[PDB]
Amino acid sequence: HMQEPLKVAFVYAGPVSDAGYTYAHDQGRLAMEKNLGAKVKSSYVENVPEGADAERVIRKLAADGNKLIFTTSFGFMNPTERVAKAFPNVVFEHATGVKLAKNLGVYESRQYEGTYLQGVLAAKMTKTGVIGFVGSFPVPEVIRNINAYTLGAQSVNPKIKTKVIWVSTWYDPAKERQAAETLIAQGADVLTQNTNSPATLQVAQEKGKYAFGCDADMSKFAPKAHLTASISNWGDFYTKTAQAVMAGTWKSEEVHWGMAEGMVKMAPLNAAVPPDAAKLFEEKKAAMVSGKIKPFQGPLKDQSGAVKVAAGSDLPLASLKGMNWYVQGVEGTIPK
Ligand SMILES: Nc1nc2[nH]cnc2c(=O)[nH]1
Ligand code: EMC
Repeated sequence: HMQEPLKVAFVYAGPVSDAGYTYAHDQGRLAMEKNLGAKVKSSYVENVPEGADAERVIRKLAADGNKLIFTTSFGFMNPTERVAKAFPNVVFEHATGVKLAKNLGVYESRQYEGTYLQGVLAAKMTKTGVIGFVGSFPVPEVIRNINAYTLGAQSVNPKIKTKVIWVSTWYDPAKERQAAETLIAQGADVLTQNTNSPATLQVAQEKGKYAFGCDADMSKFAPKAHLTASISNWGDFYTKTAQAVMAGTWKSEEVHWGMAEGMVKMAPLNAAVPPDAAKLFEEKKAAMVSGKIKPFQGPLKDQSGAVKVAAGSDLPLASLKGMNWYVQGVEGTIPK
């Protein structure tokens, strides 16, 4: 019945005060601490850059006696794989990665389920017929979200166009704000983002447009603009993983949880959403949870007109994992 506390560390690419992505991972850590109490001792490091700095931070946490380390950014993938080889008695969990080892697992959300529902609402609320996406880097997570936003919108209005702008960072509130201003200048009036700040929401509110929270309810930053949010609940996953390491049941695997598992939840609808739109949103949400609809159910074509998925089929897990193609109706912004 007696066992020393499990030392668990979290490595963040951003600040806990982003009120988005890192905030939600850190709420997951705090949920793990509440659920497991004295059986776990957690620590975290914020604002860890990619490459040599990340490797040095992850090594130091492994050297300090942490037995379970979560690296919560795509950009920590190669540093995590190198430190895992050097620390074969430490369990490593890497968010959104594709590299596994005996002591390295990977985990991610199916947030694109929520992004699909956002696109349904964006189609109902847009006046220009142009929706906007602030992207970080063209990795499969982000391209799945761009496509899911577009397909969700197209389920309501097949003529919808999605304009994408890239900021080449996950988190920079000044760059995110400039990117949101550019999308609105180029005719987008309902915005979503894969970056980590509420900057896009604040710009939407200032310009009288709409946007969506990402990873947390961001309505306090922009009560008029915030239609809803795709909330990320990491707490149950972090709890289960820490429990597995303590109990000796942990094994390397690829974990993907969505709305059915409670990792992805939608915030309440803005009062501006009319009853016809709200009703459709609740019906599609129920269908998403039950698996009666899937964001990448066929038929799908890419932007060259190639068939990716036939009607009555679903996109295979391999194509989801490596997604680097766009559906018809996705375009870039004019640069400068
Ligand atoms: N959404 C998202 N935000 C991040 N911020 C830093 N790394 C990531 C990542 O992998 N995904
Ligand atoms: C739109 C993906 Hg946070």
